[PDB]
Amino acid sequence: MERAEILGVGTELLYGETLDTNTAEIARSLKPYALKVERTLRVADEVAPLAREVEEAFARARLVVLSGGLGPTPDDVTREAVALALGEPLELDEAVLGEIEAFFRARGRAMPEANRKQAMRIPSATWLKNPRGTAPGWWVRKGGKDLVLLPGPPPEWRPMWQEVLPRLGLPRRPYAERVLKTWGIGESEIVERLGPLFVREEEVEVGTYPKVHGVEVVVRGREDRVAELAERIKKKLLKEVWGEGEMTLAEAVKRRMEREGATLSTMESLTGGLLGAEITRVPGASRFYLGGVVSYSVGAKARFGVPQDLLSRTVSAETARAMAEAARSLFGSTYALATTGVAGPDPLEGEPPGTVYVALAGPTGAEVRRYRFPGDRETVRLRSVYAALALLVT
Amino acid sequence: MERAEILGVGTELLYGETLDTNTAEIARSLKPYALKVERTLRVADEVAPLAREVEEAFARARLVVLSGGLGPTPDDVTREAVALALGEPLELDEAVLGEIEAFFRARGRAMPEANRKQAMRIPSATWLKNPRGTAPGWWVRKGGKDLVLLPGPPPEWRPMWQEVLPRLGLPRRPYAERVLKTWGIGESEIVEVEVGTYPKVHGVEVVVRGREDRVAELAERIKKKLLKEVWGEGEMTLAEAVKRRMEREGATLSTMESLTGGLLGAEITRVPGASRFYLGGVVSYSVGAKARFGVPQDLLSRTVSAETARAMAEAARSLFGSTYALATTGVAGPDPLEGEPPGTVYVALAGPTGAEVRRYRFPGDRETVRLRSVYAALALLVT
Ligand SMILES: Nc1ncnc2c1ncn2[C@@H]1O[C@H](COP(=O)(O)O)[C@@H](O)[C@H]1O
Ligand code: NA
Repeated sequence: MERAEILGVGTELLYGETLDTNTAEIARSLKPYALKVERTLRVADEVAPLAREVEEAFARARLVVLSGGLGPTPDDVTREAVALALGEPLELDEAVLGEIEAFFRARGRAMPEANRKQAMRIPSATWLKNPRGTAPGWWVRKGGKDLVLLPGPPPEWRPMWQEVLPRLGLPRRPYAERVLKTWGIGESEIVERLGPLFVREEEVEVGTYPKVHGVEVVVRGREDRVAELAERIKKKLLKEVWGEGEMTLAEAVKRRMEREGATLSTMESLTGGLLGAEITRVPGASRFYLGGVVSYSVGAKARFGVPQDLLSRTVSAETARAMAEAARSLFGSTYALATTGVAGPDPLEGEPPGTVYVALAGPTGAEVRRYRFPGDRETVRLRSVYAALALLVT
Repeated sequence: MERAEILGVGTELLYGETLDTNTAEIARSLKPYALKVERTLRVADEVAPLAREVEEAFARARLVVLSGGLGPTPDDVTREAVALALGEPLELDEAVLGEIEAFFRARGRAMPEANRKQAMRIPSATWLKNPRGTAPGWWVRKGGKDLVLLPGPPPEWRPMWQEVLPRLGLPRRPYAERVLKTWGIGESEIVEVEVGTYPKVHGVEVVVRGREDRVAELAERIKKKLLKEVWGEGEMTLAEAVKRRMEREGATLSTMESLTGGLLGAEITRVPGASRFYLGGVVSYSVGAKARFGVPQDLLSRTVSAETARAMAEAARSLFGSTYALATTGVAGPDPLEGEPPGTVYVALAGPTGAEVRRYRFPGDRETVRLRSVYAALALLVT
């Protein structure tokens, strides 16, 4: 399987002064094609290094897609670099220059001399029309290979790319991907439960991505092999998979509440409101979520019903259950979730950072789960939120 | 000027399933040093290609920094690829294994076989300790060059990187950045070494950057020109400004929130030491909850109003007995409410001398309006 190389041009992309979403979007557009994307580059606006990267990319690939640096400034050097990389000279296309002149004239302005540059193409390039911008793109076919220059701005390049992509004659491959979202199982256990199902092959592959909301397992590749291998994987992880594709834990909790005709409330310590924030992120939350309290001080804990006998061990399963039952009674909700524990950086009640209890109380009783989360303060906070949400969708 | 090469490892990065901020962040951290950054890479999780890219980056660079693929799975292959690229074998280090085992034991777990691979290193490598996981990093000093392997999650590598970066012995250059954080004034009106303005949910930042001498002089004159609009600098956040006021006065704080849903309480408590002043809050997300915690009946049908914001602030302050109390109410989106558009927001502060309310009309989607609402509330106390 041959390579596609993707290069976003622009010094600002290197430093994140412009966020490079171009190279990823292009990469995702290549999914239906039997090409391998091994890497993406972001390259500075400098002719020699850029020329070097293009030549190398071209030498190893069936397709090279470049984005950006097609402006009129001295910092816009992509055309020169491609020219240098492929050993062809730039040529003024008088006709294109007229269209560039027209662009400015339509806006009541003479064409700046700088913009003359934008009507240069090498002999191997045909033009790609940009009715949205001054810079027309290129399509270079050479050596049985394709190279495509696109302007930076997405609204300029997206229609251009959509048009030319099916014209390149890239080989197709029926492609699928499956995303499984788990909770409460770490990477190593997934490894063990999967064993040989954790495939890494040219036709299909299985990857894991640990998030604050749990480990995502993605199977991707040939449609046939993805379908059956992802179903096997789902079987092995059945009780820990709470969602697929776009599903979020918040949205999952919402579906359950709506299915049941049930309501929810919360009582939070260490997460400080972040669980309510996350529940209320999804439009339509007011249909089930009655509200909540943040019991950050000892006095607030007492005020909202934590028993006095537990105020010296608020970081406990006992307190967590009491908090959840208290919220349920206080809000009159069908369900209630509680969070208590040690965010970091310091210990609390002699317990170390990451020590977290989450609880759910409902019509048939209450239940508690204990966690020792690694990570800094903000990480521990976030995991606690998802841990609490996970009690409802297990 | 020698090169710095920077690779983020992760197939999910190529596709932007997770957006690569690591390589950019590391690049910015390198500005005070006399190294050239010509390109950055994202590489798929595959040993052969990854080893090729590492071999090539190391050949051409004074410094190579890799971020990602130090988990225990068959899709974590950065250690193997670096070992391949540098021609060295992976060797299990008994001591680090003992630490990994202890890490799991404290969590009440037996150490899984798979994690053993994480205590593996090449002879030329030194460990960079990871008090935040079981994957510690590497620092290879070899032929006068440096290669640093870092874990992927920023909460994890940042402290490792902050710590190792001065130890690398890179040549310095006098570069600096000063960030001035304003509230309640647009870019345009601000308009009226290099200076830039960056609109954020917490207000417009004015960044001055370039040669440290020039940066410091010019940014003091910019701070002069915007004296009354600047609420903080550098790392300062509104929540931390609020914390400094509460501490100075020995005062307390509480909140009652509707549209923000708990995000204001979240943001206040993000800052360590928040429990010295923050007593707690109510998320009054239903009419029943508003009533029960002290909002008058007469106001319950009209939530998008200055009167409601006032009453919530007062209700919270009475409920918790705090010196000050903040409230948020209004329309997050995507739907209008009470004939008011998304982004119509009232924030309130109740304190010893009474209450004040500010109305905003915020652009942005639901999450953006929530966030700006949080900062608008905090800003009542510190602007
Ligand atoms: N790799 C990229 N990803 C996302 N947006 C980009 C990229 N490169 C350029 N842009 C956008 O297009 C603009 C650059 O304009 P130009 O100088 O005409 O390429 C930037 O200001 C961004 O708005
Ligand atoms: Na109990």
